[PDB]
Amino acid sequence: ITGTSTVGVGRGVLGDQKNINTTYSTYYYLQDNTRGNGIFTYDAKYRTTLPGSLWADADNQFFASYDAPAVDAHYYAGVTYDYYKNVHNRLSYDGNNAAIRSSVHYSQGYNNAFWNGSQMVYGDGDGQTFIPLSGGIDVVAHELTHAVTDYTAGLIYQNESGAINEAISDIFGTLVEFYANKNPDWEIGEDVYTPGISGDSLRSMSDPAKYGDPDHYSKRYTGTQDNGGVHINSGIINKAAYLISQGGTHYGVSVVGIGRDKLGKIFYRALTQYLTPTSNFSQLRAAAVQSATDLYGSTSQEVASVKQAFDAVGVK
Ligand SMILES: [Ca+2]
Ligand SMILES: [Ca+2]
Ligand SMILES: [Ca+2]
Ligand SMILES: [Ca+2]
Ligand SMILES: [Zn+2]
Repeated sequence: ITGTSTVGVGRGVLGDQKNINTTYSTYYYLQDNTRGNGIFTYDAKYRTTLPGSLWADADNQFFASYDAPAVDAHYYAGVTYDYYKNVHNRLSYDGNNAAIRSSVHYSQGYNNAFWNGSQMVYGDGDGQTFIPLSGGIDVVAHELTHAVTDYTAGLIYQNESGAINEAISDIFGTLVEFYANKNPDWEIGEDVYTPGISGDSLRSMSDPAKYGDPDHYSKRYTGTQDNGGVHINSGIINKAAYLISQGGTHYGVSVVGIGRDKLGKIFYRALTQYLTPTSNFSQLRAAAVQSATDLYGSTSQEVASVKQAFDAVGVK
């Protein structure tokens, strides 16, 4: 909408106070004019018609319980925007400052969030398995990263290219988490998962096996469920990514960690310059080695660490 940029205040899903960029025109809308061609957040009002209505508030204060998922979807989209712009010089998900649109209050007791080709969509959870999913910055950035992938490599959402697609989202989801520096970890979804149980999550990058996911190629899932295991076999790549960043010894193979920023630069370069819609795991390894070469040189520690990491997860 047309109006004037203002700054509202509210509380997110976890009860934390934050400022948000809004737009005034009779009401105050969740429309952030400070990033690209705008960040826009919508109310799906418990239904599944999208995007729903642009979020409007009478007083620019967003402390109602119903407000909290909107507050975080809006805020964490901006954090994710900032990550990609400041760290990777990428302007929004298409690289040309496309408007980032999100809808919250999607459906009833909906235990999931997703990018639907055009926008972000967040359920409120059923309150047992999940609370509103926009509460999790890694969830927000994971899903926004699918838009980035769709506009770059375009990894098909099935089998190995699909699992790479998933891993890429968990990797940058995690790096955004660290970027914001609020209780960062290498697990996914912990902030909005099972409010009655502490210490768990949907997935773990550092030990995928903690939630039944493979951490080696020889353990990969090869059935037809989950589009050929995209959220399962992602563990193998996530493991490799963890090892490149933090290092360790996995099934006897030692990896010297190079840190998150370099992991981020190598995988960003791989995603945007070498990967393709049908890339398999072995092709990901080569893209990663080639990217670290570009960035650090053939003889760098960095290149060596990348090869060690993929060796460690059985990917040649
Ligand atoms: Ca209000
Ligand atoms: Ca965390
Ligand atoms: Ca996390
Ligand atoms: Ca939990
Ligand atoms: Zn995903």
